[PDB]
Amino acid sequence: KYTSVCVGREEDIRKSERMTAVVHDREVVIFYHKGEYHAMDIRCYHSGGPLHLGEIEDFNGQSCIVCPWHKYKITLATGEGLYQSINPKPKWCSKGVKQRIHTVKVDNGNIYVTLSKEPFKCDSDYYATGEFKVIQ
Ligand code: FES
Repeated sequence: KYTSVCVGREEDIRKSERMTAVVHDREVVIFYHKGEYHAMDIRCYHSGGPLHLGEIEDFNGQSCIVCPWHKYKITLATGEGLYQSINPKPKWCSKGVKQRIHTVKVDNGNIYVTLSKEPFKCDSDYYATGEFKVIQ
């Protein structure tokens, strides 16, 4: 189950700058930002919050989705949890890929999503499949 699902129209996403889709039983959010498309698992790796309801902002020169529940910052391009480490000048830090990023292509003004296999495991996978509870 790893080839293109057409998730909709280029025109339909440019307006709102985000849309959700179900791709081979995996629910994803697609963001269109600064002329680029980014797809990831819809439920936040931290506790399962609705990333499609978060705000997009730049931190350390990287575009991030901010989960609306506990304001975790996830890079659009790599699914990295980002934070500043402060010693009571703040420095930006990562814990690697937390949020599974899928592949997006446009062709003929259609948005196509392909589920990713890389990396082998993401913290968001727990909230992406089967039996779970979500915590706010
Ligand atoms: S569930 Fe997203 S930051 Fe806690």
